[PDB]
Amino acid sequence: SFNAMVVNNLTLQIVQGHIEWQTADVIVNSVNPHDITVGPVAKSILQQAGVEMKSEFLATKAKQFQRSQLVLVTKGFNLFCKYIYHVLWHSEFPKPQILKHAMKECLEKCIEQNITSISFPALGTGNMEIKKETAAEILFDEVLTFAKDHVKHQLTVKFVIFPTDLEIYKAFSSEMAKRSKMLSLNNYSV
Ligand SMILES: Nc1ncnc2c1ncn2[C@@H]1O[C@H](COP(=O)(O)OP(=O)(O)OC[C@H]2O[C@@H](O)[C@H](O)[C@@H]2O)[C@@H](O)[C@H]1O
Repeated sequence: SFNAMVVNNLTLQIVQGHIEWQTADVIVNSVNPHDITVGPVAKSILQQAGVEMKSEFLATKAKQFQRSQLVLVTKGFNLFCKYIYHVLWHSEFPKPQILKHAMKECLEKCIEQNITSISFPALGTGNMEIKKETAAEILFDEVLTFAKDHVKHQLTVKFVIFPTDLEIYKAFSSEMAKRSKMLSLNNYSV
């Protein structure tokens, strides 16, 4: 069994744990921009970051928010991270399409803000009801695009699967196995 792969300058690991207890430069949240207190990832991150993060979210939303915005950045506050990238769900468009755009944008922001590590939950797989295999294929696709198109930018990416979401874990681990075999990647068990 394995839970990590290395491709070019990118390390990808699947972790069973809590997104809000990660240590990384960036931790990714998943919210309704009109109420960041709804949803288990959202509540998890908010309670751990603290109420000051919500204040900053709201103030940044007032300055920046528009229909085109898919990712809003705040500081990490009491989280063990520099920034939180809040993925914003606020349209009627197909959720896998939104996911793909939001994933690419989070990774592109890693260049802009010179980020060395980023930890994602299984975005879209809860309230947004994206099929586990679809979510896995999109997340892997965008990470591998990054690894090829931004080859000089070292990055450690973690996909953090809630401990009891075993079916999601298995879908992500199956995807890792498929990509690793095809690309002859070296795998690790941590
Ligand atoms: N603390 C946690 N750490 C890691 N993963 C978690 C945690 N809590 C929940 N998860 C998992 O994260 C995934 C995403 O679930 P949601 O939090 O429901 O988020 P998502 O499916 O992306 O939908 C976001 C939507 O829900 C609310 O934020 C709001 O309505 C927003 O638009 C699911 O697999 C869920 O079980």
